[PDB]
Amino acid sequence: DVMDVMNRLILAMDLMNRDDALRVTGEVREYIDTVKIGYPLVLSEGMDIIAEFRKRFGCRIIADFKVADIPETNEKICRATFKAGADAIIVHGFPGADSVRACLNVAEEMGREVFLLTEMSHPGAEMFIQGAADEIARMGVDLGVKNYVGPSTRPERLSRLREIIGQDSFLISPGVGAQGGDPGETLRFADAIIVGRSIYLADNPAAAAAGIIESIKDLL
Amino acid sequence: VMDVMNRLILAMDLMNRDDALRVTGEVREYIDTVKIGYPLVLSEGMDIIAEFRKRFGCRIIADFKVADIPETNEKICRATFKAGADAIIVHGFPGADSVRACLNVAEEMGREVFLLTEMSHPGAEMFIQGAADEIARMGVDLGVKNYVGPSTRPERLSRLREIIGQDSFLISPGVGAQGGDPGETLRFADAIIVGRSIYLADNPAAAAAGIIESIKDLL
Ligand SMILES: O=c1cnn([C@@H]2O[C@H](COP(=O)(O)O)[C@@H](O)[C@H]2O)c(=O)[nH]1
Ligand SMILES: O=c1cnn([C@@H]2O[C@H](COP(=O)(O)O)[C@@H](O)[C@H]2O)c(=O)[nH]1
Ligand SMILES: [Cl-]
Ligand SMILES: [Cl-]
Ligand SMILES: [Cl-]
Ligand SMILES: [Cl-]
Ligand SMILES: [Mg+2]
Ligand SMILES: [Mg+2]
Repeated sequence: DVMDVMNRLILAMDLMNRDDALRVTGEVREYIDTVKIGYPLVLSEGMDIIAEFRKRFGCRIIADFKVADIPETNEKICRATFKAGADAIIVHGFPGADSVRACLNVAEEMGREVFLLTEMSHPGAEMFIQGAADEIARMGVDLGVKNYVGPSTRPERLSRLREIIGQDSFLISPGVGAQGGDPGETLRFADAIIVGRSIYLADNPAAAAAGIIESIKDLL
Repeated sequence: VMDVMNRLILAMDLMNRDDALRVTGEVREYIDTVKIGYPLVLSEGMDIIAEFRKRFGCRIIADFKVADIPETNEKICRATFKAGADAIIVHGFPGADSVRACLNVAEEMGREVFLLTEMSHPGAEMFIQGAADEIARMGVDLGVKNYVGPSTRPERLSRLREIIGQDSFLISPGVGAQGGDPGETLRFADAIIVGRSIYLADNPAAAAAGIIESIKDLL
């Protein structure tokens, strides 16, 4: 009852040039059927980039927009994003339950999915987010959230998040490669890993993706 | 310090280009600063920012609630300033490195970062509020000079002003629709942000005029 992510690998396509983003995504298409598109690409090339990716590749689209506004604005952001063809959207939990519920309501109405970001993968996440993360996760469970994002860079924290959300929830995890998270270790807890720079900055992105997949072969 | 006409910033969150341009045009004599967010940008494209500057000459604050890792924050700020935004709103909750990433790009491109410390909606009480004073102190430590705090809790807005000092610039949303009072908010904030009370009004011009009339002794 979850999205079927090919090879447990999601491409974080954060190149800001349309031609480059299209080239690299095309090059790794045989390995990946799920692409995470964020604001670096969307603010550079427009929401029609989601359309273009759909048309060009057979890929699901997760809009990594880290939605973090008041409920009224969150609703509008989700509506615009799903209208453009995103399958799912990533939403911050730290602004509270009403802000998350606004996103869930739009997703329910529009037949799409919310991913709740609990803890983040970068060093600064330790300052405020980490201390709230278990409660944000528990809040997500109470709100009926089924999809979550947690940090590969902190295996102990990722393990705890998996415990809180349960085995049935879907968990994806960034911070793999460039930020130091290990693909295999991360897949102990996450359903899929998110990988950006390790793939898209490689001299041969296809070889990079193939290499990650070979390293996790027995987990597929 | 940014000089906001009438201490009033229009939150232009209409999602149609024609309506957004028409309504902004109707209130142009009252404002010179417009806050543009994702509702309009995701619906009409980042080119709308240059169009606002071409039509109105207004300052543009990009309310993008920037809340990613430092590397991604850098890219978001670069794309946003390339589109002609004068300033960007950044969440403090993701920590100091994420804020510093934004400050670096703003310095490079001659723009400003506004640090959002406490939000105006009820859910802000769950996690943000208890971190807000510390987020503000982090802003001070980082050399942030521009801040955003909640009209809906004037005691919290006053505390934010206390932390950042009189020299810092403070703008405040939640006025009107969310219940904040224009005059009370301006006791502590340099400028108020107003969206729906203006842009959903039967007569936006009269709405803006009315707000300004209510604070005329503060201008
Ligand atoms: O806690 C998080 C949440 N999201 N991302 C996003 O995941 C991707 C990671 O890419 P990378 O492999 O190049 O580090 C980027 O798009 C980044 O904004 C994180 O890195 N950490
Ligand atoms: O703590 C915050 C931060 N930002 N905003 C933004 O300020 C505007 C408020 O508009 P309104 O007057 O229509 O409520 C909207 O764009 C909203 O996303 C808030 O309302 N509260
Ligand atoms: Cl709201
Ligand atoms: Cl930090
Ligand atoms: Cl980073
Ligand atoms: Cl709430
Ligand atoms: Mg310079
Ligand atoms: Mg008055």
